[PDB]
Amino acid sequence: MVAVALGGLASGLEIGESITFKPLRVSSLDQIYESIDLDELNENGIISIEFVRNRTNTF
Amino acid sequence: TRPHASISEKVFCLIGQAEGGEPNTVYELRNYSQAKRLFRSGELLDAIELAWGSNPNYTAGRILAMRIEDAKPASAEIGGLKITSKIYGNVANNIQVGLEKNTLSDSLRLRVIFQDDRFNEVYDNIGNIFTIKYKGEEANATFSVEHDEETQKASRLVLKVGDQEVKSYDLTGGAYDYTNAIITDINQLPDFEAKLSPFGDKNLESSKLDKIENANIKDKAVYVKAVFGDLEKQTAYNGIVSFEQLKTIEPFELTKLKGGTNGEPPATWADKLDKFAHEGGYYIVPLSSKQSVHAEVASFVKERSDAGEPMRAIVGGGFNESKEQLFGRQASLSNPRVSLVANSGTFVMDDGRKNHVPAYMVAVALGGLASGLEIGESITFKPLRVSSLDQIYESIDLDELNENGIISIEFVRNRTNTFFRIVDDVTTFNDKSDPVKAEMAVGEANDFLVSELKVQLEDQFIGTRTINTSASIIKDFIQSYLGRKKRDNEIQDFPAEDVQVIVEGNEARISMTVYPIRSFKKISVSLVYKQ
Amino acid sequence: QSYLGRKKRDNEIQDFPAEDVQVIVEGNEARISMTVYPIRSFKKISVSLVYKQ
Amino acid sequence: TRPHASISEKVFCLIGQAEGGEPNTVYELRNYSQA
Amino acid sequence: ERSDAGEPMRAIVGGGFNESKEQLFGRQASLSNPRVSLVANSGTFVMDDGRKNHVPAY
Repeated sequence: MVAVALGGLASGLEIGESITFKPLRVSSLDQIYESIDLDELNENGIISIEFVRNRTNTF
Repeated sequence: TRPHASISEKVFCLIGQAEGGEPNTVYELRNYSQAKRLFRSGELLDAIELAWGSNPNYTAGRILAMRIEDAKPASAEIGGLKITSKIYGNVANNIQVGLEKNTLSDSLRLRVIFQDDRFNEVYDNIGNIFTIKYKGEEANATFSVEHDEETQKASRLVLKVGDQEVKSYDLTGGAYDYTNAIITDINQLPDFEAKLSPFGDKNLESSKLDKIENANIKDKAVYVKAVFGDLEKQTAYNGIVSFEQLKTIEPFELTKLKGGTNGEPPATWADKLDKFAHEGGYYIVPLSSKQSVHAEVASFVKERSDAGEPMRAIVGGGFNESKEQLFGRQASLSNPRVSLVANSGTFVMDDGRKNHVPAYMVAVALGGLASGLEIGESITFKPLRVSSLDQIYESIDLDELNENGIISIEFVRNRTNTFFRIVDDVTTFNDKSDPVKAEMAVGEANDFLVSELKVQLEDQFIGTRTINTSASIIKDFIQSYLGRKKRDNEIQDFPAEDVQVIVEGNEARISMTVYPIRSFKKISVSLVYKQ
Repeated sequence: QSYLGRKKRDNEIQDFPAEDVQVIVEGNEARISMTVYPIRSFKKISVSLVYKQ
Repeated sequence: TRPHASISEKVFCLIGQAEGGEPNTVYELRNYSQA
Repeated sequence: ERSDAGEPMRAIVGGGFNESKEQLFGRQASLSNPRVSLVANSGTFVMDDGRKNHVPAY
């Protein structure tokens, strides 16, 4: 269903506009992965999601 | 009378031996009434109120706390019910629960007792959902309720005059999901009547009715009971205790719950301390004592910062630990993002009791103060509001501690007043040549500024619109950002002309200079008398 | 070349060689080869912040 | 996290006793971090 | 019927004299549709008649 959400986002983007760094609007992610883990996933061609807590906001 | 009247961005973390509430789960705190509701006793309850009572002016913001224990709830299996306490720990054993029968109403009665809270409640008229009565002139009339023997859910309610069924209410599912439809339809029959129980809108799901057969109606208003569903209705969202049905429910004597446990002291902290890895706290102080805690916390903080999450820890060694011990702890703790507090003392507290306070709890107080300061504002010379300090140290001793990177507290008796002020915010990192590492406030400002610059660069450029975003544009964006920060006085000054960007392919390598806010620390006066 | 010019005007492509399109036709068949430069995305930045004074 | 953010025409020659890098090969320099 | 016909209307009702909760619940169950408000209490009105009226919940 996260892949469903990603497909709903990508279909809404402009043609040729990337989902790269776009917001996902997921509530909480059962995430094991940190920076090196994200590198391992992405280098293998596996899309990964990163939680970012900004100074005053979360996305 | 339902409508009535009755009568800081730097989030801070605490972890240690709390003696109340479910452990292994992070709690977000805003007021100590919430703390007493959950953390009944132990060092965490003191630590929270100390953080919010840290300073006359400053205070900690929302606190993230976890009880680190292997506690479990007291529980009992008796009658047809399994009884579990909501409280976690040894205290849960004091809870006593018992079922009785109210003979006047042919219904169950429940009582729960917990003397520590002075909590004592009775629940009454349990069961007795609705009555059925009959008025036809035939000799007799009866009803029956039957279950599905596998799920024990009610499947039919049947009304029988004499030997034969007049009508049956199919409770497996449909128009009769709720009992009120059954009441209305029984009332629709000319020869039958039904009336809801006067004791509240019981209004139970009809699948939770109980097995009854051949109850004679003509001379009696006979109650359908449905005791377990009424128990759930009256107690599911209430009380200290919860119930689960294994069997038949029957009265049992008032019984203590058993098995309430706190668990052993934990041998390791990583698998529980790592739960803070996304809670968003900046400062953390462990209430526990052992050096293994300091090592694991330092490793955790270092991993988080290497993962891009800024964190810093404040620590303090025991009671009256001389300089020789403190130096060994410092040598075992010399990485940055850990601050060592030398002193221990006493806190006047709202408990009335004068607490005897270890240096760990002094470090708690210092973390509560620092989280309340402005971003980049130093704890240097700020009041601590400690009552009395078990202090060996004088001026040269303070120099020895501070030069070693060990935070020290000095008692100062002014001409007419007394206060305790902390001399400096030096971190445990020894080498003073780089104040980002040596000094905590500079590091905090660096972490926040860097994180903001990271985010703004992400939004502006790692949106990946084009490679044509040449180096000069990146230079302009940098200079505008530093200009804004100078306008905000978040930085003292930056070279306008000495920012350079080189871009090749998808990569831009950037170098910049910033002048940090230069603090002013020392004064010496040579007073001379003449004439 | 007119099609690629239109697409450059629409910014659907970054650029194409104007002079390096070739066509060979024989009978009913035309074999065509062309080059197009895709939109080059920009992905990484590294900052070396230095404090002084 | 591979895509991420982390934190004059008169060309001039120098030759002499440097104490680093492979010798006997010319290097073209642009910034002293490279040096 | 009026509201289904597009005309907004609401009624206010109140049961008798000193009707206990058991009676009122039965009246409520017989009157549970919206646009009807049930008043529980009855009392007395000082009035310009001079007579103290004994006042039903109606």
